[PDB]
Amino acid sequence: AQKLVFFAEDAQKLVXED
Repeated sequence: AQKLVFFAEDAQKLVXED
C-alpha cells in the first residue's frame, strides 16, 4: 500500500495508507 505520514507545527500542530 501507498503510505503517508505528516507532521507540522505552527502552537497549532497538524498531524495523515491506501
